[PDB]
Amino acid sequence: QLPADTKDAKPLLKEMKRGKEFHVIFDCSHEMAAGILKQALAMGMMTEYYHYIFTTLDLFALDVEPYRYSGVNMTGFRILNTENTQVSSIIEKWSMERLQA
Amino acid sequence: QLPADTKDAKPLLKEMKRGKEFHVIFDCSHEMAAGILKQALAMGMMTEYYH
Repeated sequence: QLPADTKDAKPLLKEMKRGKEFHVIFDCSHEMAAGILKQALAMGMMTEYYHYIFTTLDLFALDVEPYRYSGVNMTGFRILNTENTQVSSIIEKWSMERLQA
Repeated sequence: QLPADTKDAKPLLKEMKRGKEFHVIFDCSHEMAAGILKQALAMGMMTEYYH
């Protein structure tokens, strides 16, 4: 279980690494995925060995860049149908009004 | 040999990782050491393996 605070992530990952858990499933609002991935990097774990999975259905949202050359696999799940033209159009339109926040 | 700019580092480190060169000596004014180490990190080239 992830402890209460996000930045307490350290021991848990540390135990996982010591125990040599070479697969992981997550389940949490991607907002938690950000914290857990930053730890998973700074703890020197993003190596093509480990191979995460996410059930949080918004994996696409995360900034995949600073991890992408490392070589881990982050199979996820997305439903918002980016494939269709009109869907993407409406995404963009809503985006042009989304950024007022 | 490191190329002209530092951020150019990526191909070289790619070769080091591919051939599995598990040790290194560097040499640079540390200002180069910083960028080369950052690349060393984001390349998945910074673990308890290497030294």
